[PDB]
Amino acid sequence: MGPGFDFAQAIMKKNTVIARTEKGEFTMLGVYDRVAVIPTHASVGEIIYINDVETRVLDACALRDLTDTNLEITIVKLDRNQKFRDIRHFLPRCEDDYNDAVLSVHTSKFPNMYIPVGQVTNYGFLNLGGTPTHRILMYNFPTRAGQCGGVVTTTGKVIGIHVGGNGAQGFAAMLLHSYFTD
Ligand SMILES: c1cn2cnnc2cn1
Repeated sequence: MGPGFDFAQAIMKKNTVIARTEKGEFTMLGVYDRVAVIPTHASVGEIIYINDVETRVLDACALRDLTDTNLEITIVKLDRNQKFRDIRHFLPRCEDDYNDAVLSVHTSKFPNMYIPVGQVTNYGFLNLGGTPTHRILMYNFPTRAGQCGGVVTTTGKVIGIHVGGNGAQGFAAMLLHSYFTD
């Protein structure tokens, strides 16, 4: 509808796949080469479905900060025959607050879904499903089940992936450039 939705659509149309695990269907962001991210609660194993194709997982790493606290981001390397557009230059370098973000989701249940979530707070600590979690972004939108893995963008930046909500607020795990150095 406007330039925020423009940037979000550009990311969805080239840098997402539908990931299925035994814990459900997730929006999955591809970052570069065969490397993607998904919420750690997706419980990625040795095999995953990518757009309904059986795919070997070459590596999966559940990130934690240097205090050994959950970040809720798993970095997955897929045995896929095709690379993702490199979007690492759209990742923030530092923890920050943002204005006027969009949450985008693409699953079988919620295809081509875009949500203007508004102002994003560097919330920090969250007890997420009973798990102490750091680097949490918060937005004041009543998100629901089906949206986990959804991409949080501003114009020109890919800032997080949706990992939970409390019925009134939604929560994303930050993406930082430093997670994807090679
Ligand atoms: C339950 C589950 N959720 C996932 N994302 N937001 C929510 C809210 N309530």
